[PDB]
Amino acid sequence: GMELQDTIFKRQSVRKFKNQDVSDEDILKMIKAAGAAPSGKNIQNWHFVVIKRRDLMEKIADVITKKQQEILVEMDKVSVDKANRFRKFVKNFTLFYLKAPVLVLVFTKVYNPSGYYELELIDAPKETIDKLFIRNPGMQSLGAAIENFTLSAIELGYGSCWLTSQNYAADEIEAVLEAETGFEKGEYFLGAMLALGVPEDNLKSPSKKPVEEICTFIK
Amino acid sequence: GMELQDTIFKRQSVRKFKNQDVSDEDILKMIKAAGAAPSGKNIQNWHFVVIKRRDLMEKIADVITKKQQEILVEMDKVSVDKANRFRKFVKNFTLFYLKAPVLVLVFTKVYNPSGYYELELIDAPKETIDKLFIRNPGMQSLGAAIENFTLSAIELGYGSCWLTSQNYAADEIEAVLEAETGFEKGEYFLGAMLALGVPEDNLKSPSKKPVEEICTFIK
Ligand SMILES: Cc1cc2nc3c(=O)[nH]c(=O)nc-3n(C[C@H](O)[C@H](O)[C@H](O)COP(=O)(O)O)c2cc1C
Ligand SMILES: Cc1cc2nc3c(=O)[nH]c(=O)nc-3n(C[C@H](O)[C@H](O)[C@H](O)COP(=O)(O)O)c2cc1C
Ligand SMILES: [Cl-]
Ligand SMILES: [Cl-]
Repeated sequence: GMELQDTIFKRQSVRKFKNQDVSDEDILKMIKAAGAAPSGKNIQNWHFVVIKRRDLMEKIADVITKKQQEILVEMDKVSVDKANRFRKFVKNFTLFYLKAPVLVLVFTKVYNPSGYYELELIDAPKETIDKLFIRNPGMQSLGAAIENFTLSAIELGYGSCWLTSQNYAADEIEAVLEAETGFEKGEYFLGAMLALGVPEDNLKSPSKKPVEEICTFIK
Repeated sequence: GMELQDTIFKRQSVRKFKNQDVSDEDILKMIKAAGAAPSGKNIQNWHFVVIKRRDLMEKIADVITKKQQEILVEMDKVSVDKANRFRKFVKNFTLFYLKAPVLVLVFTKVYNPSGYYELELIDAPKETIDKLFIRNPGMQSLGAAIENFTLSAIELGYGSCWLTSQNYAADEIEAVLEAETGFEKGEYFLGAMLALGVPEDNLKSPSKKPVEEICTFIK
């Protein structure tokens, strides 16, 4: 096993991977850890789709690219500068996931949080109800589950990168998954993906805020 | 220290606390761990306000109650039973934090995710851009931080409950904090609270989904 703080401070966004496998049994451990995460009213708004199928990983890449190109055709009319930065960004911060042996699609569902049905019952303005979602407790919950998964990967000798940069193409990703596998998402939609494998060594991360910057102790 | 899985499977929502203090040094270790969480584009959209001052904790409770009562007097006109369910809910799942020695207010700020500025650039429909936020990557990031805090609390001999049920009164909570401490939130807003202490014995958690239900291995 591995001690908690060790895993926490070891954690990086892994974007380069060794040519080694990740066992289904180890992935299942990661998922059990995710499943034990806290969630708003125990909604447990998560479902992990584990993909090792190369052609499916590549088909998902292709749909991201198709959607990205549709956006780029319009961006080029406004600012080739901005369009070109987007071209580089998707390459380096989305499609790098093909470098890993495992792609995990994390599906989720909307959690209507405390206050929502109470305010709806009394015909509160939508503007008031919307304020509950600026701090989206449903996505806090998803993040707790994905962080449990992430730390457990590290304990088991692996590492990962969390991804939401694909989500302008989420509908298209869901569609190809369904065509290729018959997976039925129901009310769920894509929340995040994880690129998962054995990390290369000597990976880099940006500096973080000093702990004293991110807190205030009231005296 | 404590091994990761041991911490993950020890974690419960702690709503009853022993009469014992939490050291500032230990709380700082929790926040340092929180600050190591991944976040979209390294935004680190979190600030932890640590409160031990009893009168401020009570003042926060009173604005939660006052806001609750404004909702209740309208709910009673539609459904007294539903209003009664909300009365019980707020006692059991919100105002119990007063039972702990420490209240942490977790402030956060909006993260405009990938796709946002690109779609804005090309005057994409607001309804399209809104879809990025149904999986709010900023709040996924916040959840990752608060989970790191949560697990660290357990390793150090404490426990906590995560709260978002107060957030129909978030603005009012922020106003009390500001009025009583001088804290300047700037662009940040209340995301969650944590009730933090040495946990009571015999804590109960609800039944969870079986792991087979929360994953799919594509074959
Ligand atoms: C973002 C989020 C918000 C939550 N808000 C509350 C809350 O306001 N009050 C409460 O009593 N529990 C709250 N919880 C705890 C959940 O009720 C709890 O995690 C769930 O019932 C599972 O129970 P367990 O944590 O003991 O395993 C919250 C959890 C999450 C992650
Ligand atoms: C919800 C969220 C979404 C993220 N999306 C992406 C992404 O699409 N592409 C990527 O390369 N990294 C992504 N990341 C990783 C962050 O860029 C990374 O956590 C941050 O830069 C800090 O680097 P570190 O994780 O190595 O410490 C995401 C992280 C979070 C938590
Ligand atoms: Cl993003
Ligand atoms: Cl809530």
